[PDB]
Amino acid sequence: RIVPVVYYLSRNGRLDHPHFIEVPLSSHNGLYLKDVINRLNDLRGNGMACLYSWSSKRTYKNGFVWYALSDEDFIFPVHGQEYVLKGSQILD
Repeated sequence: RIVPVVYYLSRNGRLDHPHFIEVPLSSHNGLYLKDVINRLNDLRGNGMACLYSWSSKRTYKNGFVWYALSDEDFIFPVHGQEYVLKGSQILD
């Protein structure tokens, strides 16, 4: 199965529209960050996703919070099986 993922890249402060990709699932009850990163590696090259620290949008108080993810972490959806991530440019 494949799931829809929207991601926002943030450099100075997200000077750009989000991207939409379809991500192949490794397990049928859940998406892991590694699944997203594998798909980006295929589309954008191995050198892209490692430039960013990844978060997923999650409900918090009266809005949302960007919840920091590791490669091995499970990603929870927001709203209706909707997956929204943010890659924040690593500054080193």
